Amino acid sequence: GNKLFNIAQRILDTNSVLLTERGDHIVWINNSWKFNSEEPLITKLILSIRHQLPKEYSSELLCPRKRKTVEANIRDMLVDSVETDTYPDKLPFKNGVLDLVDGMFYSGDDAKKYTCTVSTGFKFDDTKFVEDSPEMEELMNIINDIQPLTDENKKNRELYEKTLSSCLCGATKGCLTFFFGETATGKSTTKRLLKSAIGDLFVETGQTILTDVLDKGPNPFIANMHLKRSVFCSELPDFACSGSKKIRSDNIKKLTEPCVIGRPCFSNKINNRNHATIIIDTNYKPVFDRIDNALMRRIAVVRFRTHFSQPSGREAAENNDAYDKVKLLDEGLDGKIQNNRYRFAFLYLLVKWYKKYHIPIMKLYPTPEEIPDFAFYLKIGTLLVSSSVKHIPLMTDLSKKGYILYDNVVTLPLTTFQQKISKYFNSRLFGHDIESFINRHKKFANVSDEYLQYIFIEDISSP
Amino acid sequence: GNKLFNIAQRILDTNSVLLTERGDHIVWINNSWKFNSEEPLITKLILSIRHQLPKEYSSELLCPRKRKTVEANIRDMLVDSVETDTYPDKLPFKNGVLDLVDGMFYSGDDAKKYTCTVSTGFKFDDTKFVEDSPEMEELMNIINDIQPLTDENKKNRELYEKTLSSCLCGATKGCLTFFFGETATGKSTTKRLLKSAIGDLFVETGQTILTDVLDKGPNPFIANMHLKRSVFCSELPDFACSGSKKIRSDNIKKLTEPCVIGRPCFSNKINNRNHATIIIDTNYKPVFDRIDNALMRRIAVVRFRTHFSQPSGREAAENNDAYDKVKLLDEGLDGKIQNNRYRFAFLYLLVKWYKKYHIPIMKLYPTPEEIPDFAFYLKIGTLLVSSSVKHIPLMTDLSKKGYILYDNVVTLPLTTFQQKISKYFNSRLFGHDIESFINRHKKFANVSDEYLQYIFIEDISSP
Ligand SMILES: Nc1ncnc2c1ncn2[C@@H]1O[C@H](COP(=O)(O)OP(=O)(O)NP(=O)(O)O)[C@@H](O)[C@H]1O
Ligand SMILES: Nc1ncnc2c1ncn2[C@@H]1O[C@H](COP(=O)(O)OP(=O)(O)NP(=O)(O)O)[C@@H](O)[C@H]1O
Ligand SMILES: [Mg+2]
Ligand SMILES: [Mg+2]
Repeated sequence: GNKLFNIAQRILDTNSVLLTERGDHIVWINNSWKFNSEEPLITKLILSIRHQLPKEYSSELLCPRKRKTVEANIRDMLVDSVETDTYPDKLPFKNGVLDLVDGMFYSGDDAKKYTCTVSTGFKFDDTKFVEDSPEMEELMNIINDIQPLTDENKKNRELYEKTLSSCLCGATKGCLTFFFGETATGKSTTKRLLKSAIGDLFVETGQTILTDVLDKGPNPFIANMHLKRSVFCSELPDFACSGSKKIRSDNIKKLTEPCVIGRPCFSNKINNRNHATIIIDTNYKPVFDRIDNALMRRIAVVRFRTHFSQPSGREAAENNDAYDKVKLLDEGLDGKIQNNRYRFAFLYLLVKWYKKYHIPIMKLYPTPEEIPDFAFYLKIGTLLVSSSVKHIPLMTDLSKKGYILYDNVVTLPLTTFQQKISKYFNSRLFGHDIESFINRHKKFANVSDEYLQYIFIEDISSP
Repeated sequence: GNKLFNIAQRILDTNSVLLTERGDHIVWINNSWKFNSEEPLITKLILSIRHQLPKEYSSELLCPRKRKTVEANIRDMLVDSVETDTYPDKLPFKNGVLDLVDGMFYSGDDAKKYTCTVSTGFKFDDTKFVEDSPEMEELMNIINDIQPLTDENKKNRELYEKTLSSCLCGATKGCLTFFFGETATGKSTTKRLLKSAIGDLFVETGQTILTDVLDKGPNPFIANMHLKRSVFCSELPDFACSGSKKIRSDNIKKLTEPCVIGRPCFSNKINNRNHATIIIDTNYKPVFDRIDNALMRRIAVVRFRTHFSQPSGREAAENNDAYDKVKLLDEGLDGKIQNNRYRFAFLYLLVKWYKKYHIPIMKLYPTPEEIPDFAFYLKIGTLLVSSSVKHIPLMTDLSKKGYILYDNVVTLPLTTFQQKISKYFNSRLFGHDIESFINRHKKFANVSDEYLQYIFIEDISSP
């Protein structure tokens, strides 16, 4: 017997309550998986689901005490945990799940299988998710004005589209992108459009995650990034002025891993799942404490070169090398965006771009040619090679050059290498990094008399 | 006769609820010892073990109030504590225990004897724990790519295999291992493979456990590594920048200890059992504040020297001496590893290596010669010998060599020692270390004090 135990068993047989690996219960209400840390929603689920039970059972669930008894039975019933958020190509809305590969929208038992514990926070509309509309035409004009379709902007616009499209995938991304451009160029407009499109999957944090350490004490700025599809940081503190802390390369490397280590206040959970595209919006180039290949593998840059100005400053801005086009500023555009006018138009654009750029594998690739800091470390790699075994027999002309054969390897001493490099670089501006490279790759081959085991490709190229 | 007291006694007779020396109740549900400080599982167990009881006793357990009464009876019954996690060669799975010495898998009462309060978190498949498989061929190819089977890499690969297989032991490990290499060499791939293989017996922490003081206040980052069999802190912040604290030698010595002192938020337990093997993957060699013989006994290094590159960067990779072999990157490997494809193939490989390298006592040995910092102190020991009475009958020819005598002890003056060491050292970089050596071994003799009672091996051999 025990009517209430029978009710709890019947409710548990529908798989509407689940226990997660973080020790919180997720309930299936209103075509969505919901959970709350301080107020569980099990009684909410019971009261909502009373309509699916026999008449003799439904009238019992109208009493809070009996609902609490059923909740206790269910809590005792749930023993084992389940894994959630395992499908990267599904976009969850408050009333269903959108398939990014097919385009089909699922609700009910079809959307139940994909245990997505996050959502955009608003309902999906099949009527406004169309390709042709005045909203779509306005949005296409705005996008084409922000990033023109000229041949000199093709790769940059493709990178723009790829970065914006990746904000739909629930997986780990391997690059950090920089939206760089001068004032009034559409960067914050793009950010607000994306926020309107993807809703609660979009989060904004501070420069602390880039500048300070991440373990330290409690860090809600890192703890809030759990399972978010897009993270935005803004207003990079230009480091030309003194007192500014440089960006940490280890922070960049840790923000790429699939698990980020950090904890909130009054909590012991120290591991967060990383599903986010991290975008930094700035008008100044970034500088890092140290530069290496690992850092150079994880940075991409998108440029904004269109200025929207009043007629007062049109002539002044038309004589600036920082802009490739000047347009007329729109006054009501920010309010129109705030009213979620282009939400579904931009969603349709994002899904189309996702299909376009998502061949069987979609990956983010770096652009190290856009950062002035990497210039020396790129030119050095273009001018020198490491002395391998395959250069031993040719040591005659190399000894004419100045190379010496020690320990059966060809090497180059201090001063000769210094002047050979100074012939290729500038001593006034490229000094500190030259000394840093010399100290980094220095090797004392014998007792004193240090040397580098590096050969210029020009010496072998031109005998 | 108090049916509920009889039920509580009958449940206690089956030995399914135990009290631990940490003051927590562990229950045996679904072939596993489980506990949760926030939500006790005693009522879950009471509901679970109800078909074993007689028919009249079973029906009484369908009420939460009666289950709570039985739980109160059990809590009053349990007075004495027991010891858990004692067997080091048993691997606990969610549905049993794998015997590492024999390979047998025990389920039920056979696995109940080993009070293993930790688990991998997933069930054990006997169909996938096989030698032949497409997954096994793919995994063998991947591992052979990451660590080549050449004789120039034989010892390094053996160290690799030993360190990985030591993650299955439930004992304490007295060595810290560094995974050192350049970018795109397979360190994170190895970390992800091990994480998928051993599941929940794996925690990733921050760099505070290496850089800061462990005691301080609360420290979840060190209270979370209790009975974990692998700790995988990552991305040291290239201490050569000098903008951050170096590694702490006392922190290393405390981490190679059977118990670690550290307290989480709330709670009152400050000692944590150390079953973990700590691995750190970095692009830079470690540097420590103080170097001594106690530190050199607890550090080993595995080096990664295979590059996985794009075709556009293949040539620049082939021209680098930091790599020994360049191969083509695979796009889908990250997703395949994330999908737990090689979960049991790697487990079989690890058990095979465990049986291989577990000569009845398995220990982790250090590799000091792999650390550039230890070079000075290492080859000082091959040059200098502490003075002893057996070197007394050489004073005449030693004075011809320049050695002085003081109270029947051979001694060399400060300037003489400096100028004789100058034959074996340079000045620019070794000055700090030579001053450190002189001041640390500065005894009292000759001119009042400040003389060194050491003898060079060269002058020992030469009469
Ligand atoms: N396509 C467009 N056509 C006309 N006006 C536009 C268009 N896009 C944006 N605007 C307007 O131009 C303004 C430019 O501001 P904003 O979008 O913030 O550029 P910004 O790069 O963020 N400036 P800043 O952040 O200081 O570097 C917007 O606030 C709009 O009012
Ligand atoms: N055997 C393999 N064959 C082909 N590709 C591989 C293989 N093993 C790993 N890869 C891929 O090659 C890349 C190497 O990355 P990763 O494993 O992170 O090396 P890494 O040393 O951690 N890079 P870094 O952290 O910057 O030093 C990844 O995209 C892997 O998926
Ligand atoms: Mg802005
Ligand atoms: Mg890595």
